[PDB]
Amino acid sequence: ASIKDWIVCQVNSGKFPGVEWEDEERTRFRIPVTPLADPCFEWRRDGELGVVYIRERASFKGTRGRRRMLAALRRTRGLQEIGKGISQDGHHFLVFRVR
Repeated sequence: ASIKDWIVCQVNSGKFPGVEWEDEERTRFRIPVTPLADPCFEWRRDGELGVVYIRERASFKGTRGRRRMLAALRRTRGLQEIGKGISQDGHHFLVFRVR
């Protein structure tokens, strides 16, 4: 299926912390990208999604699973990287809008 439909489903499942909708109309979502060495790194948040992407679509080393997932997300026209930010807790994330 489409990678757009995939990530959207992961956001809608609510089983990945940080992988969440940002607005009430559910048109843009966040993707945790906190670096490994970052003190606030949290696997279930900044790593697990990347690995799930591999199972479904040696990628278990570091955050390579995520590194690949992002590439694919930044490639599909259905999505648009609109921004990023570090939350008050220190969690790094990206923001993608759905067209």
